Amino acid sequence: SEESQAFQRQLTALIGYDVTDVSNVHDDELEFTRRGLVTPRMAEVASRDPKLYAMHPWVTSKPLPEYLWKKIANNCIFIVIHRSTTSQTIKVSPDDTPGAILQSFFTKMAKQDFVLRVCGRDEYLVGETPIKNFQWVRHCLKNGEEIHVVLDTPPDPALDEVRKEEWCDRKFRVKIRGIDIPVLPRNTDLTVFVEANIQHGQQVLCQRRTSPKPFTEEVLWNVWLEFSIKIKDLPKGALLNLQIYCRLLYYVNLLLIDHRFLLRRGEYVLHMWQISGFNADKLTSATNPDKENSMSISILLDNHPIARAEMPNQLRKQLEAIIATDPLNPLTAEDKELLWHFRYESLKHPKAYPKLFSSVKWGQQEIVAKTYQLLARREVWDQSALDVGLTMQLLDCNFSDENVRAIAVQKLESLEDDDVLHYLLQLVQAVKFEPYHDSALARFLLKRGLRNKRIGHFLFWFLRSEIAQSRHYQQRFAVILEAYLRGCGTAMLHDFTQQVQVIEMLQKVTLDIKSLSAEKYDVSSQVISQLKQKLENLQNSQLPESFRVPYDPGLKAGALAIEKCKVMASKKKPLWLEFKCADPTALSNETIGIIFKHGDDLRQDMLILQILRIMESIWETESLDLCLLPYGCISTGDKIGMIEIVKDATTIAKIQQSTVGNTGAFKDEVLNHWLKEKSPTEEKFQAAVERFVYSCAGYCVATFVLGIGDRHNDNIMITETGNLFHIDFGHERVPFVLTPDFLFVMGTSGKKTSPHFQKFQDICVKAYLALRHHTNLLIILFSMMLMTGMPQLTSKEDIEYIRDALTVGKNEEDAKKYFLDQIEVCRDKGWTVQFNWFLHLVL
Ligand SMILES: CC(=O)Nc1nc2ccc(-c3cccnc3)cc2s1
Repeated sequence: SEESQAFQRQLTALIGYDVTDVSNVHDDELEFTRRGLVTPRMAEVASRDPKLYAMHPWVTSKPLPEYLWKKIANNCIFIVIHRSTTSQTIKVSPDDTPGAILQSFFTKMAKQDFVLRVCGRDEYLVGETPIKNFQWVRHCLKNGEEIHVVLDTPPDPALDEVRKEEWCDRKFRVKIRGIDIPVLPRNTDLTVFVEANIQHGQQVLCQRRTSPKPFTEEVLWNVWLEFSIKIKDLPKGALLNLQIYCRLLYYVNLLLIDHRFLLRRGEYVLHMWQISGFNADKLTSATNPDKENSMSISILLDNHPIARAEMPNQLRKQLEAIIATDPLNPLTAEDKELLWHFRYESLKHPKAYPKLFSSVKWGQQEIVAKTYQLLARREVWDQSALDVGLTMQLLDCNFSDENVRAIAVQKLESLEDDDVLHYLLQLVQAVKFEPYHDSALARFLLKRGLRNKRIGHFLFWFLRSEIAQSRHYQQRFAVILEAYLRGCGTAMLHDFTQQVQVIEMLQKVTLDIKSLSAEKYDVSSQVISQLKQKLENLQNSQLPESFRVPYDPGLKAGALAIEKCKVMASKKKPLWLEFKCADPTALSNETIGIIFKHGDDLRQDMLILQILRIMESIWETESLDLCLLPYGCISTGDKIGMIEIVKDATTIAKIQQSTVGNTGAFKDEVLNHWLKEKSPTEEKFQAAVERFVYSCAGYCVATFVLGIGDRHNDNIMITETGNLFHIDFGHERVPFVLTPDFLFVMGTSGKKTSPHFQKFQDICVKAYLALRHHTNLLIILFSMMLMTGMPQLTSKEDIEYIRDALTVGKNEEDAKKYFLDQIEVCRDKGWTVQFNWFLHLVL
């Protein structure tokens, strides 16, 4: 039984999709995968320290930066400790441990075991880490902030308790019987044929078509298409890709070799995906669950089992020329056969791996074997330092082989929870490229999620995000998610439960409000009024008393501050919500401010924000800080999600509107005035000016490399302390935004120089040449971003932007100049591109 199912109904409302359902399946791959993950799960559930799991200490092993050592002028750090409005300050060494620090306290007070939680967060300072390595601590230092801690007792591991569990040499050929659609598109008489590709990691190996026929709602061919590929030549994870043209309207896929290593036999009636108008949605083994409206195709398979010399000088240089080449530079036939003939020489350079493994004729049995023999002698790979860029490329859509991919996942095992979180989003998106539902990478995510509540928490939302918004992959992900929830342990099952209730109630309210204000620039009296009452109505006897904040799980949100909630003034009508801090030990009475928005796809934003963090940590490796401000954002459902409200901030546009705010007259001098009146001292002003030169610069480089640099004033923001930040990534040109008003804060005006500009240029160019040290990583991330998170993208030119941006294949000198010019374009255009948004109101 009875409470195996109530549970299962619980798991289904948390997941947001029913995995036990089998209405959309033509084999048993998902259920097998549900069976398959019990053990990896139970393994990690069995092997985890109950205590440390309950306290999820957030820790890093990275060096403390130069800029944060400069924040410690005494080899000594302050830490206020409280019990019940009684508290003392302790002078502590950066290398002191929480345990050790508890020795130095027990003396001071009194003349059994407790723990150091952070005042106002479900965060802890525990475990054998020197405090200098707890993330909360580094964050306090960076922002000029006092470390406040309360002395309470551990959380009880019982609360995590997991519920106990209860469970031939023939050429290949394929019979096209035909297609069926209840209702035809456009309606005139065009032309229709079927295309049947045998694919492997986007390599097309062989291809046959049918004779075309007129597009009638039922078309019949009854033809064998004989490929030349031999059955024995077919490689695991090969896809029979079936497509319809009249041109490309529909596609569906079928794994020729199933999760048991059996050739696929029998009749099939696949409901096909319809195009819109390259992209990860094109790869899915899933069929369209919409049986009533979708085009469908009918087929038959009936075809069983299966599971040196010294290299000369001037070719070495061609080989090396190739290996050095970036991830997006294409390989020639010539290239590919070079790599292959010298596969053993290539095997020594881990950088060569992606290129080498795409010089493999995967449609030849013998070659694969030699390739598997090649993988056997994996000494140099196993031993190399972990390179994420390189690891990630082997997980992209170019690699379908399970053992190539698995060595990449081998290298990720050595990542610490700190780095998993950096790449988690991108690793979840890369499940989309796995031929099978059960994969080394899917198990890795599972395993790293269960090991650590912070990874588990984000794993839940990231996966739920995709389940709710993609039919192409909701089945797969729903299976991985189910597997997570069965090991995460009852505390969390209750946490997630609270969270789902909240963000479903609030989405109702978000959408009901959009209804009332048609568009009409003004947000009405009646409008805000109805907001309040709905919120009053929800708080009254339904909403959870409290809940974790999805984009920062340390924070527990209390009641809604109904007075402060409102509707924002966009064409979309996002909610502005503020909640009380549910933690009574909180250092403040400062509300938690969340924004709910429907209208842009928030997955794009998540992805962009996450590259931003990556770019921040890349800057940590050269002791740089550009004070980026990647606010929280969790994509929750269909074109909808939540956003972190940054406190004490306004729009550039609005600082322009204050003094002028005309129809578009922009003034050079206002930004600097705004800061002064929002700086009490004149010291804190120059700090704002400082913060701004870094934040401006950071956002100039980042935004440019990503090609999201021509933005409007309104979608750029500044905090009252100089911290600048772009928002709204969902949504004559300019490379980036360095307007005359930014420039005026840098003591400069329409072609001259000055100290703070000399600084700005110094940082940009450094920031720039740095990111280029990580070219391959960024290229891989961006290219993955597009394929898994955008519309349809040109599998050359949309993607090929960034490599021209990072000015690939260039000496440092050139590239610095290249950037400097870009600044000079924004100096030439001044306000002109800014100006131009409006003017087109009628264009
Ligand atoms: C005080 C205040 O209004 N702060 C704000 N912070 C943010 C951060 C992000 C976004 C945002 C909104 C939509 C899409 N993307 C980001 C809006 C605000 S308002």
